Amino acid sequence: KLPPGWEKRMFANGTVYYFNHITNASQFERPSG
Ligand SMILES: *[C@@H]1O[C@H](CO)[C@@H](O)[C@H](O)[C@H]1NC(C)=O
Repeated sequence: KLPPGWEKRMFANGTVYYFNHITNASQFERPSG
């Protein structure tokens, strides 16, 4: 779903997440993408 400033990333060991590039917070909460 994602609050303001959260956008998609991935861990090289194989896991997708969403990262707040305004604070550096990281969570698995997924939007349409
Ligand atoms: C990959 O490493 C990250 C950071 O420790 C962790 O959050 C993620 O769950 C890991 N995924 C796998 C499949 O190893």
